[PDB]
Amino acid sequence: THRFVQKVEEMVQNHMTYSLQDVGDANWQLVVEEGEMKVYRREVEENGIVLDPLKATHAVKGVTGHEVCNYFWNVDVRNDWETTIENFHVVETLADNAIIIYQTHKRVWPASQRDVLYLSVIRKIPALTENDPETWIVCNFSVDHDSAPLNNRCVRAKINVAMICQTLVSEISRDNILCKITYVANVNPGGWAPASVLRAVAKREYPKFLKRFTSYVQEKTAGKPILF
Ligand SMILES: CC(C)(C)c1cc(-c2ccc(S(=O)(=O)CCO)cc2)cc([C@@H]2C[C@@H]2c2ccccn2)c1
Repeated sequence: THRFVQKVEEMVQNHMTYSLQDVGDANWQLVVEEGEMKVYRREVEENGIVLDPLKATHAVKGVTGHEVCNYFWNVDVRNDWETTIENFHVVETLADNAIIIYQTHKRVWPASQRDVLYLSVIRKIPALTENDPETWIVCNFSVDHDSAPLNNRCVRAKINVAMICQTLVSEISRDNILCKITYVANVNPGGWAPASVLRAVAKREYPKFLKRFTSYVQEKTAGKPILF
């Protein structure tokens, strides 16, 4: 019971209430569709800066949500799949399922480099009823911290990202399992950046990040006991 338990609970529950809802919803603009993966955005600017909420859904054969979330959360494999960061440092271990991370992102010309400081928590949400599936969720959201590094080259972004996973099973085989992912990211670039750049990056890099990440999960897990 670290100092962030109540805030974690609130971020997680807002995701379970809002992020999981189907989008039908003309609010969401469907931007990219490649097979199982659908990527939506809303066009939002605050103080002239692009904030466009991003939401993707995906269906990945042969993995569970527990697996997907472990791989997304576990800093030990962070460097194998991650293509967006130059460095990260674990600032603080809060619990066996919660840490605070500092990371610097690769520069995207011509915007300044960004850094981010966030709490990352992995959580299992038991089936609400015996009909409903259980859910595994990772939430990454920005927090303040006294041991925040000094990085004069970087503008501080703020993020609220969730990777939310439900598992369908049709002796259980990988052939028989399907992980349904909803992934959401609300990123505040934290100072001026060209609108066109942020939008092209999002539109090109989110589908790649997600197909790449999930392909890595399928690969790391294939022919290994199923961790439900
Ligand atoms: C533009 C866009 C795609 C919405 C964006 C997305 C991310 C982002 C953040 C976190 C995650 S994660 O899923 O929590 C995995 C651990 O990192 C994935 C992606 C970061 C930026 C950084 C703000 C900085 C930035 C600023 C200017 C140009 C390029 N990049 C911009």
